[PDB]
Amino acid sequence: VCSCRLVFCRRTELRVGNCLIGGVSFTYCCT
Repeated sequence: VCSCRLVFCRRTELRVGNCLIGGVSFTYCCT
């Protein structure tokens, strides 16, 4: 399960990529 996060991935997640939403960049984090 994955989410776009504004700063860091949660401890239980790994960084899989990035998101771009409304001009703002996110880290894409998956459990």
